[PDB]
Amino acid sequence: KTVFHLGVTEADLNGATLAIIPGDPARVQKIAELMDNPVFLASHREYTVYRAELDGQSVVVCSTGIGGPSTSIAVEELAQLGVRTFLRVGTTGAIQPHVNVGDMIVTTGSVRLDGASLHFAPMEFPAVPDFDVATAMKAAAQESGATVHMGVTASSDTFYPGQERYDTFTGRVVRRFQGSMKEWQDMGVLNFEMESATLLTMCASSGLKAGCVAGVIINRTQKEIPDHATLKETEARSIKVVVEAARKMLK
Amino acid sequence: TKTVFHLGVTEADLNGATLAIIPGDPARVQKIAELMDNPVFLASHREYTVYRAELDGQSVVVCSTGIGGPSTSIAVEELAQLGVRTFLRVGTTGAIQPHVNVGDMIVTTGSVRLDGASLHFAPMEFPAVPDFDVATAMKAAAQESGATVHMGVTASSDTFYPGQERYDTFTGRVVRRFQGSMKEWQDMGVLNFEMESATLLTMCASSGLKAGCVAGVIINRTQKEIPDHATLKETEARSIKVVVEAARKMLK
Amino acid sequence: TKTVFHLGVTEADLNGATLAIIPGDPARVQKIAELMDNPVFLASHREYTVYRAELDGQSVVVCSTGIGGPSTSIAVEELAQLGVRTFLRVGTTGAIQPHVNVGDMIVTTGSVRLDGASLHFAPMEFPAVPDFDVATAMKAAAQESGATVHMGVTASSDTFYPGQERYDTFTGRVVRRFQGSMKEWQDMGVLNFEMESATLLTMCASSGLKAGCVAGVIINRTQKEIPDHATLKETEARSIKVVVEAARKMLK
Amino acid sequence: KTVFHLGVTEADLNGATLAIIPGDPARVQKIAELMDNPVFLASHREYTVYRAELDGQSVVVCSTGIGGPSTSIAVEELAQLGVRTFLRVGTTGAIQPHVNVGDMIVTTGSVRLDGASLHFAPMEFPAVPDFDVATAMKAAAQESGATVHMGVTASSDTFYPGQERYDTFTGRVVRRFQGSMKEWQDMGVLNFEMESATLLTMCASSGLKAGCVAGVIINRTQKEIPDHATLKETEARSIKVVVEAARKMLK
Amino acid sequence: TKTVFHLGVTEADLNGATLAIIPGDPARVQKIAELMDNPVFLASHREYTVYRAELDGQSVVVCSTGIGGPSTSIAVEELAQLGVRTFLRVGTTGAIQPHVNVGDMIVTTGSVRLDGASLHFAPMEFPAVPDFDVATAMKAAAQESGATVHMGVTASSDTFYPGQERYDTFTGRVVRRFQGSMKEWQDMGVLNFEMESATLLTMCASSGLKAGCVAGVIINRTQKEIPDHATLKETEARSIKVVVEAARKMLK
Amino acid sequence: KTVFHLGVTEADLNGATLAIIPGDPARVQKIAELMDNPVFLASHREYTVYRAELDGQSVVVCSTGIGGPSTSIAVEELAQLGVRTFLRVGTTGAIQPHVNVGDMIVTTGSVRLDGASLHFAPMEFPAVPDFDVATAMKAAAQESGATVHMGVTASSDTFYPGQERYDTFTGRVVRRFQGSMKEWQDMGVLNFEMESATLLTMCASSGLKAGCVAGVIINRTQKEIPDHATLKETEARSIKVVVEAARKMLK
Ligand SMILES: Nc1ccnc(=O)[nH]1
Ligand SMILES: Nc1ccnc(=O)[nH]1
Ligand SMILES: Nc1ccnc(=O)[nH]1
Ligand SMILES: Nc1ccnc(=O)[nH]1
Ligand SMILES: Nc1ccnc(=O)[nH]1
Ligand SMILES: Nc1ccnc(=O)[nH]1
Ligand SMILES: [Cl-]
Ligand SMILES: [Cl-]
Ligand SMILES: [Mg+2]
Ligand SMILES: [Mg+2]
Ligand SMILES: [Mg+2]
Ligand SMILES: [Mg+2]
Ligand SMILES: [Mg+2]
Ligand SMILES: [Mg+2]
Ligand SMILES: [Mg+2]
Ligand code: NA
Ligand code: NA
Ligand code: NA
Repeated sequence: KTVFHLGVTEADLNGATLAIIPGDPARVQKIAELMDNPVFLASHREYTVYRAELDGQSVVVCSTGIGGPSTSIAVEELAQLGVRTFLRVGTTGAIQPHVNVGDMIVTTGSVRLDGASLHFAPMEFPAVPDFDVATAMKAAAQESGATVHMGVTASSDTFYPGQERYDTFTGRVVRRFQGSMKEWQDMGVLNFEMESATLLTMCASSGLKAGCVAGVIINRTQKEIPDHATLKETEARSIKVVVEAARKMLK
Repeated sequence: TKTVFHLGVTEADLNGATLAIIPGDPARVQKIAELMDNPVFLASHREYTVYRAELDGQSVVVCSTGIGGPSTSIAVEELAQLGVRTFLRVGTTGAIQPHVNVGDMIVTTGSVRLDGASLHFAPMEFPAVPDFDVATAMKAAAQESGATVHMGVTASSDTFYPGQERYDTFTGRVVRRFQGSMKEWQDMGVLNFEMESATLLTMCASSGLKAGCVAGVIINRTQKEIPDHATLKETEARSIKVVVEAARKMLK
Repeated sequence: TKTVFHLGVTEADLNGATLAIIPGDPARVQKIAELMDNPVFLASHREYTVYRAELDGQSVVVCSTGIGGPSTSIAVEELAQLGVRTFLRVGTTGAIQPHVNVGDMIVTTGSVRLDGASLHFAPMEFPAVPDFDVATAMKAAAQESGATVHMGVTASSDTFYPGQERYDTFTGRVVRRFQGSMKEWQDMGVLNFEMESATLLTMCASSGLKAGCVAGVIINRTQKEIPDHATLKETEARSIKVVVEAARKMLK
Repeated sequence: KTVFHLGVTEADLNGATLAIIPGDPARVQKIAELMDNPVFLASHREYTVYRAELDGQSVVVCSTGIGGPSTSIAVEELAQLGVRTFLRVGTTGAIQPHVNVGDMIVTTGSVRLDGASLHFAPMEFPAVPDFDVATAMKAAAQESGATVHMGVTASSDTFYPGQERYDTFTGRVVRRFQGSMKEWQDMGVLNFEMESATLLTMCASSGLKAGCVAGVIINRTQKEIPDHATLKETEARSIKVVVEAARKMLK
Repeated sequence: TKTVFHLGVTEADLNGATLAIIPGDPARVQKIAELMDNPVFLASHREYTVYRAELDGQSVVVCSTGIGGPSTSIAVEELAQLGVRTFLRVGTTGAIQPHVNVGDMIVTTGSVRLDGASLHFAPMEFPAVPDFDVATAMKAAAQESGATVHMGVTASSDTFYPGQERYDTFTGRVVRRFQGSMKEWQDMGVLNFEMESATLLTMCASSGLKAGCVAGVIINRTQKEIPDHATLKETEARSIKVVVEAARKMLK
Repeated sequence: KTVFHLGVTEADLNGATLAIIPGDPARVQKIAELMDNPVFLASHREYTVYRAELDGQSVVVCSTGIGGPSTSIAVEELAQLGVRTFLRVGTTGAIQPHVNVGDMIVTTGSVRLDGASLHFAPMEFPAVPDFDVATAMKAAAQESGATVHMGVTASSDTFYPGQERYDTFTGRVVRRFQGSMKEWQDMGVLNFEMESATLLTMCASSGLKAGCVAGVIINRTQKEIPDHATLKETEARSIKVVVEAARKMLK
């Protein structure tokens, strides 16, 4: 059995029912090498796929690319090949003053500022994680020594106007998004990223377990350019955490 | 010193309470209060019956909401004006999944916003989700009771009849929006219908208040067989014992 | 035959009534019923208190709705199942036009649908409008009482607080949708805010039921946000006199 | 001094504060001639304008054309010239089986299946007549001896798909409108026409008094295209009614 | 053999025409027809004046639409019933960009759907775009006339006044939706406002009909100068010369 | 200057003001090698960037990844670095029986079944190409000897439910998209892809020139699995066409 984009077969996954799904293809090997017997399976487009073993059980690691549309393809095709649980790891920009660079966030629900979520459920449906996955992610994050925040994430189909960035080619933000960062701040929203609304809505409406954990790389109330050593430490911690969360899900 | 407009209570009446248990039915308020220590009647106006009690030495409010988001929104707002920050919704519910049995408990992880009042706090994109600590406490209390507990999505409707795709009605009509909707939600894994959680969860999650919802299952629309009086009585009693234990877990 | 699910009454209990007066507050049910002949208590459950009475020799029902469209929709549906076809709503309201005074009466000619339950009966395009006969009877009854009467559009909100653009609240915030909305409605000639007419009028106008709404003004929102208590009793008393006389005109 | 489209001045109206607004420019003179001293004022595009006198008071008669957009121009420009009350007469298709050709409908509210109404008020706002105008129209219609219905009207920006007609070039109706006639019928809606949502919303949100009376020329439970044999008498009856309603509105 | 309900013409009346030129103003119909061979008046009913003529030996229809999408939609449908497949809209227009000068021509490449009738043919997601051959023919005809031609997006409004963000009106009010909208469109590069293209282009593009729009600019919302009478006369004449030449290119 | 995702500077582009933007990073080198002096600039995530020279002028080639979100980042960042004209090439699935595998499509407008377009303009705004770019693409495609179709494209945030595919993990399509392929077919829509609505809306509302040309790899009325030699030939012709369209756009 084959799929249209990922370039892997059911047999290639060696019975895996859990996937770790970072955004960046270059991070796939970095996650896989935290586990046993990592093996490269395929690379096509933004999709790099490895298998590995965790406590004797097969796990797949597959990049999503940026955004809900490319994420939706990876999740669907992995589900066709038997995957049922999806652990998203990535980076994020915090919007609350009390959330520091280097902290971790586990999303309890997403503001659906995307389009692909609507291809699975109407807007009324909540973009919420599986409770076991969120619970595992919180525990793994705390156990790493991180400062961890549970809360709502704004999930945008753009990096620029949908996150109310003005330092752009046009310097304009469409009416819908003018004032939106302050609005989300006042509503207690923690952070922005670009895939969770799609992932969580798709999975919660399709009988798949999903959750999202992220390391804070910037705070929008502070500066846009991360410090390199701090960012490296955050990224390394994030992938250690997601692997430990996977271990908890497989127990 | 103010007395809130609908609930008819003052901040002093609450004796420092920062947590409320919020059932729908005014007649259930005294029953819940009497599970705790030193229950005291505070007021009854309209659908709002208000008691205070003590739980491990700390003051707790019990306040009914009435049916629906609009009346719930008033109770939550007025209690928040008087210092309440945590809201635990309890009740009983039907279920729409064949695997969910009478006597099981549901703790809502998110709600389908089939209401109107949620939109008065946040646009539709915003998730109707509980506070994680409250949901965690509710799951623990429910599981410790010995019940089978389901974590998942609840469809929260502004109507009992067409928004829950009921056809046994005066007109027998369901508007286009809701035709086929029960099967749609079933296929999406939604556990149950109720009528307040979308408003409650959206209001609180967007206003700096902690909220969650737990419910005992008293009927299942997919199932033919009828539950006996004993099982229903036990389920109602367990639901309120569970919410009180969840309140205990929330106390600091 | 059947007992309806929430109201706890049967068709036989209504003694042939085809008209209901539907106040919000359960405590006001007896007060309306006693303005008519042979009032009898039928049932009380949750926010629903139900009496029967007789008006010019014809049976009438008085049934509270609770606050908001969701609880109203249940009462209207269940009364319609038992043969009620005409629904007269009485309540209180906040005026938003400077010339409308406390104690005046408003008869709604159409409602701004700032609710959710109306959408469970008809899409947003559908007008939340009263039955013309009911509105005509309410105008006449209100005028014949010596009241100052206004006919016009009502903004009907699922919340008391943000959807009526109140800021003296726990968060002190109003969601984008509702920021500037009071001024917008004022400029459009809207008379008043309340919380049930959009649901009631849309439900009934799309379901073969006759409905209308009359309300007593208890606050002018150009003046302040929270209603005064000193003028509320007199306003409430005249309102219920008016609705009973409107019912008499409908039974003729 | 002279409004942009209608080609008349305030002085031309001789103090009129009430207008009768039929759709067809050819019916303007007919309505004006039911009153005293009719005077032709202007004709441009779909806008033919007369004045006349009714019980000694100046009245305007001004055609609207078909649809909310052209209606909105006429109402605005008449309002700029001092008109405050607008009485709309036209033809309509009934959708209830009991409503017959030649009956008269007075709209109590309109289903807003237009676009121009949204240029005055958001969709939540009711497309409702002024109560005094509706009262006058009911009284005039009933006093005439006509069979009169009060109720909801579906007001469509199209004659064809928005009234769920299939005897058309494509023979198709967009998803929104598929099954719509039966839905409106089940909801008790009386009839279809094409201007009331715009007129009533515009006026109710702008401090103008408006209402609509219509003569039934077809029953849509019977067929799609109106029979010609009964057009003339229905139209004649309708305009006598609207003139009597105008008489009732004069102060 | 039928006579269409509004236009009052039969298929035989059109003498095989498969292309129509569709101005807004009935008085412009004869003026366009006389640029062609053997013009003949067919009918005038309401805002619909219909002529036939011959262009390079092929029959052409000229039919006015009236103002707005609703009346336009009737004319297009009824002509399509009688075999017309290509529709060329002409007129004159204002502009909202400083670089678009009086006497210039605009050929619409897409329309902002600020109408209602387009939604009766396709949901809002669908693009209001012309047939590429028609747009290409219109550009060429416009260039060949010596005019400066602009290709771009047109904002197509169901109103002349608030939907074009005009405040010089009876109320002086523009609903929230349209407040700030002219600057919004200007900053997005939109060239002009008119009142029929969104309906026409959406209807035709979703119905297997070829359509496009060309216009003369009669006002610029950004220039204080008042255009000279001769310039306006020249522009009107040029616009209809251009649309006839575009029809010639479509028939070749 | 520098950008957040693409890893290139303005200097790296050597004055280029036109970009060719395929979806698949592997296609970038292929396109660049059709031109003179191709130079690899960077590869990060789904973004591979080359420069080349066409008739002596610098051209950039930059992949977008799948979907509007990742496309929107590339377009913004290239615009920050001076690019003003964007020529999209890719593959597509036809939905019309008369549009054969191997044909080419030049989009005249897109059905906005995405989310990112709404981050630039409200839904009313048309997802429309620049007329010069569309003209150049039609000319290049026809001059190649291809069979070329001009028309409307449905641009979806998903490959699966938003293109009404049922051979999936759940086998379900959300109500919004049930019956949608037939609806688009009846409306004359030619094809499905996943980036044009975002690209065209973004550019048309931001002062950037854009257009889209695509080779038909599948017909949804036929089979899902393409024949390899046919697909190879279609892909090769598509990139030759887009380079010739670029030549036509140079000033
Ligand atoms: N600010 C941001 C940092 C990382 N990812 C985002 O989507 N946004
Ligand atoms: N079926 C239901 C039982 C209880 N509450 C509801 O809202 N629905
Ligand atoms: N201001 C108000 C008074 C009474 N009822 C309302 O809903 N609002
Ligand atoms: N059926 C109809 C007759 C007259 N006017 C309409 O809009 N519809
Ligand atoms: N400003 C305008 C001139 C002509 N037509 C319009 O619709 N708008
Ligand atoms: N069927 C398809 C082929 C290629 N791309 C798409 O989005 N769809
Ligand atoms: Cl007051
Ligand atoms: Cl008939
Ligand atoms: Mg700090
Ligand atoms: Mg800090
Ligand atoms: Mg704002
Ligand atoms: Mg009491
Ligand atoms: Mg919170
Ligand atoms: Mg405060
Ligand atoms: Mg073939
Ligand atoms: Na991507
Ligand atoms: Na209630
Ligand atoms: Na017209």
